Amino acid sequence: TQFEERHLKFLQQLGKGFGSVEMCRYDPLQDNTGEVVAVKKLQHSTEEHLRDFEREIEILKSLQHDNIVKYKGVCYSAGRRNLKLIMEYLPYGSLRDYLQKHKERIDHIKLLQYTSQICKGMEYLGTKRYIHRDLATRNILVENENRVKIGDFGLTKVLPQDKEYYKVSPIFWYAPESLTESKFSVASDVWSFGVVLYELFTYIESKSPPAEFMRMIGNDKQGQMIVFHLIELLKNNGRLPRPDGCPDEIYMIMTECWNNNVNQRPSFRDLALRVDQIRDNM
Ligand SMILES: Cc1ccc(Cl)cc1-c1c(C(N)=O)cc(-c2ccnc(Nc3ccc(N4CCN(C)CC4)cc3)n2)n1C
Repeated sequence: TQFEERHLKFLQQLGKGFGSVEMCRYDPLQDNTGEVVAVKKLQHSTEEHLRDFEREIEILKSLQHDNIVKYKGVCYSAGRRNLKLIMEYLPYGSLRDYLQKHKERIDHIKLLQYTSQICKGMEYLGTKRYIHRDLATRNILVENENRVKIGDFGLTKVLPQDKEYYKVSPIFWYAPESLTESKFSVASDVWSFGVVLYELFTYIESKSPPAEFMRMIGNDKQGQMIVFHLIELLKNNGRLPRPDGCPDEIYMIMTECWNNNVNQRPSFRDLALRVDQIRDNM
């Protein structure tokens, strides 16, 4: 849980954005062995960036579930004047990258297994009153061809005790009330989950949510005019189309997640049971 900087050895850069993640080996016996881990760092520790990184760490440390990336600890580097987060290393990277690269390692059985696993991770988040706010396949990590886990808790908020929403952008995954009122909730996570289910069945092909919504809106639109047209389109029932080859019953689940009426969206528990019944009945 506390990792010494002198024993954390660099293996590979894994991603860069606010921060970056590297693969490292933790080798305290200095003999070229040790566990392989993923290390997240800031790229600026301001009063605010660091408070928020600390909150992200506390959030991840508080979670223990099969479909959530495992917290391992922190490293206080630069002679204890910097902070890095230590997580397990998942070899196949983001689900967005994995689907696009390994397009037939993957069939609909695997897609519905990943869908189930994401729903169960989100059920677990709900028990802690955590709203993820950035559910997308870029933020889901692949352990192996049968197991994915939710990552990136950088945007996650904790519901106040007496409220069912938090008022606070990946606009093409946002629910309409998040666009118009900055309101996030379990129900807006279910809206974003419907977009993740759409991303899975497009296999990450010109079919991405930004590409398809910009085609609907007008490809030439720029700046706030995009947001104005995306809000007006969503409020009057404009939706992403059914992906090629997607079963109607899986499109129905996306459609029900994308309800403008916040209280009529299904829960993650409803979704996991429905998806697993679909899996078990085929
Ligand atoms: C995915 C990602 C993109 C950009 C940035 Cl800044 C960070 C991350 C990220 C996060 C995160 N968002 O907190 C967590 C991780 C993470 C955690 C545990 N394991 C891994 N494994 C992993 C990550 C990426 C890969 N790649 C596989 C394909 N090549 C093209 C790119 C890198 C392979 C393995 N990543 N990553 C890479």
